[PDB]
Amino acid sequence: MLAKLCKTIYPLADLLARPLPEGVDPLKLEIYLTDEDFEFALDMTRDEYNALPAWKQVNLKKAKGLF
Repeated sequence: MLAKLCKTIYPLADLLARPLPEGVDPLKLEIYLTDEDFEFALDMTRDEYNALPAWKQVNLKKAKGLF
């Protein structure tokens, strides 16, 4: 568990507007959602936004209501 990092995404719904966990950071939701969640939450990818602008990428988050 220490040597390997288990990347687990939190249910977009449960966090998109529901008593979400803690691993889920509010300041930035795009860091805890996989392409699937990313696709339905931001319509982008962790590897897409990862390179795209920080504001433009955010521009979408607000559009969906994540950030």
